[PDB]
This record gives sequence, structure tokens and C-alpha cells, in this order.
Amino acid sequence: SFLLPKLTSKKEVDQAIKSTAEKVLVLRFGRDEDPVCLQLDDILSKTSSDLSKMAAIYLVDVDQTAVYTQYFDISYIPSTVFFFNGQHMKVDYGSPDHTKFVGSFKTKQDFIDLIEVIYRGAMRGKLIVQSPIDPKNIPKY
Amino acid sequence: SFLLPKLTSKKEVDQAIKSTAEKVLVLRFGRDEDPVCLQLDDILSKTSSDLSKMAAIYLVDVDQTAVYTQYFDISYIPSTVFFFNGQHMKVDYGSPDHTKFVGSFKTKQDFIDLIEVIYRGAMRGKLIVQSPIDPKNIPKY
Ligand SMILES: OC[C@H]1O[C@@](CO)(O[C@H]2O[C@H](CO)[C@@H](O)[C@H](O)[C@H]2O)[C@@H](O)[C@@H]1O
Repeated sequence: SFLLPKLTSKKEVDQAIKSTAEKVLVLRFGRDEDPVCLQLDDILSKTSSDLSKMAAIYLVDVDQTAVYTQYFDISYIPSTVFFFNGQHMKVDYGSPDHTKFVGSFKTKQDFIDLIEVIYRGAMRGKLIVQSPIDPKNIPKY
Repeated sequence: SFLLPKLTSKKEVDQAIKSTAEKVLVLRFGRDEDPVCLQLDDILSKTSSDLSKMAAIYLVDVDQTAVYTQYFDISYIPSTVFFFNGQHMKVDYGSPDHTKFVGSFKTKQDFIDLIEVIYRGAMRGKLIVQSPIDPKNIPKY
């Protein structure tokens, strides 16, 4: 894109939501050094060019964006949130929470496939889409 | 007014979310004839005027438009959703779902006190707030 932008404040996330027009805004909430975020971030970086017409991808430091981290109840990282023209786009990936996509992707193409689904739903005026793919597994207690 | 505005299509809801500036937008998803909706609509109507500096209230017909009902995962009516400057507000009532209030308020004052807290927090940039309502007064269902 080439590079992935980093956001480190509530105000920067607000500005990305407000200024990103006609593309899916992808907000990866995480920590750059977290191993699962490192895995996702590599997919994001690699796929970003092929998705540049459909999506603008930003990395967000979960620890520095309290208003958003608390609002989305980010409890496991990475957690990725989607917006389109200032509307929060929800994604049903079979789990009860449609608000954020928790975990990394199996493959780069799975991520592209999700993004296409979001984009084409949002262009049609949809606000919630079903994901054609399932997330990679996040182990819990 | 006493007779709160009705929204009967997705585009009308989209527009109220965009057009309500600097006040809490209150969206009541329900049916005007339903008994619990009648209880809640009486409180919304009777408090609307003295809340008019802090909130704009709308009645959303779930039998004429349904896009938003799926978007907010609404299974039971009434369900009431809060927004501020285009972005959804969460409220922790003491139950797991912070995205919407389900059922009717026990008293006028509970709704007033809630709007006060939502408005002040939203004006300070918050997106999630703590409900002030005593849990004994929160419908359980
Ligand atoms: O993930 C648990 C952690 O989240 C907080 C909010 O930061 O509260 C959430 O989880 C509580 C326990 O499940 C819920 O009862 C509450 O509704 C929810 O917001 C913390 O208080 C909690 O330690």
C-alpha cells in the first residue's frame, strides 16, 4: 500500500472513520509484537495491494485507544472491526458476536474473500454480512 | 412533541442517525400497539419535552423495516438503542448485552437519569457508559 499505517489514539481512529470514503475501513486492534497479531499483520500487509480498491487497512494499538477498546470490549487480540462510510459493518461468522472478527485468518485468500463480501454488501446498502470463511482458532480457558 | 416521530424505512433510520447532532438519539424498535411498547412509549412521550436539550426520540416500526432489527440483533421488542453523532453508544445495565435496552423503564426518572449519563459521557467523547438505574428496576427476561 505499501506500508500499514499505525494509529495510536482515539482521535486518529475517529479521523479514519470520518475520512475513509467508499472503501471498507479495516481496524486491526492489537499489539504489533503479539504473535497472533504478527501472523494477521503479515496477511494484511501481503493482501493489502490486491484489496486497495476495496479496503483501507490500519493497525490500532489497543492499549492507547481506551474509548474504542472499551466500547468494542476487546478481550482477545487481534480483534478486527470494519466500517464503511462511517457506519460500523457487522459480520456474522457463526459466533454470537457480530461486532468484531476475533482471530487471524487461515489464508490470505480467506481475508480477501471476507473483504469482497463486506465491500459488496456495503455498496448495496447492507449493514451486516455473513462471512464466507471461519476465523483461525483463539484458545481460551 | 408528545406524539414522537415515527421512522418506517431503513433510509429514514439512516437519516435520523446522521441528522441528530449533539444530542442523544433514542431509537425505540417496537410496535405501537404492543403492551410493553405502550408502557415504554408513555415514558418516552412524557419525558421527551424536558429531555429535549439532551435527546431526540424516534419510534421505529419493526413491521415496516427490518434491516436495522437484524443489525442490532433484536429478538424482543421493545428494544431501545442509543446513538451520539452517528455512533452507537453502549450502556452497561448489569446484564450481558450493552448494545440495547430491552423492555420498558420502571419509572420516568430512571429514563431521565440514564439519558443524563449517556449525554454527559458522550459529550466527553465516551462510547460506553455505566447505567445509573438500580438493577431491581431493569426488566429481566
Ligand atoms: O472480559 C472481562 C472483563 O470485561 C469487563 C469490561 O472490561 O466487563 C465485561 O465482562 C464482565 C464479566 O463477564 C461482564 O459482566 C460485563 O458486562 C462486561 O462488560 C471487566 O469488568 C471484566 O473483568
